Amino acid sequence: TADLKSLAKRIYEAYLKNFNMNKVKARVILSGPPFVIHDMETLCMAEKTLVAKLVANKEAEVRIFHCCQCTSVETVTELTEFAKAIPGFANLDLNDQVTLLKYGVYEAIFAMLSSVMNKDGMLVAYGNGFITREFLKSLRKPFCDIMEPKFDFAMKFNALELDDSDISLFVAAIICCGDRPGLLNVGHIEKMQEGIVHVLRLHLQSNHPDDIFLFPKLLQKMADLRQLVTEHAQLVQIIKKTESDAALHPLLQEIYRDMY
Ligand SMILES: CCO[C@H](COc1ccc(C(F)(F)F)cc1)CSc1ccc(OCC(=O)O)c(C)c1
Repeated sequence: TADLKSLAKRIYEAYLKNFNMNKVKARVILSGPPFVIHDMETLCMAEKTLVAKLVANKEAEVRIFHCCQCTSVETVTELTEFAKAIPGFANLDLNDQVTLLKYGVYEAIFAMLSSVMNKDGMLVAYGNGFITREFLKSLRKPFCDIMEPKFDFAMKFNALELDDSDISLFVAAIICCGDRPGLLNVGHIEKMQEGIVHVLRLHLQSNHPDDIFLFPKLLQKMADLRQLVTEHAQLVQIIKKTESDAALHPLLQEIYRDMY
């Protein structure tokens, strides 16, 4: 359908406009310049070059965690502007918009994070760094436990070989969940959701004719992400309570407040 075909395009264009990183841009960088962070020496070098103000000191693990949070805060802003392209989102009650973004952002973050991840590491700092998976595993607990579950999800997610046209709709569908707690107008949100999911189903059928189960596979990935986010918040809570030097950005505190 032209109406749905153009809706898919609208979403895709809002995704390209509002997110600094996309899969094509990430694969260009990852093909072959990003500074490689593989040990403590290269981490400290990268900090002096890419986040100089940060180290003009606390444990490396705490500094890394603060850099992680800065990326989240930035992606929240990107996701908030992206949400406007979703038919009906800007028409929802202002409180429902906040609730949908509150519960959706981290699911969206980890879904999109897969695009800059491969089995050896991930792009960081607006594509200018590459931190290795093994270095992250080498951090002292509990900080070494943060990223490995995200790599596990990303390797299987990337095996699906989605492109940005698919991912834009997937992220839209994540935001349009009518079963988020505290929604005022569930019925309108469900209809909004049904509309995005309908476009996603048709788009996957056209864009991925070789994989007839791709749509149900992504439905399951949405459930997987919800559990990934729940477990992530639990680890974040442990760090907040037991790491006196690891403070949470207030915007991210509110997102976690009364989540899981
Ligand atoms: C390490 C994984 O983090 C990536 C960026 O981390 C950086 C590490 C080092 C540097 C620097 F280049 F400055 F050294 C930059 C980013 C961003 S992805 C991310 C996003 C959110 C995360 O959880 C924090 C949160 O709940 O908001 C975590 C643990 C990771």
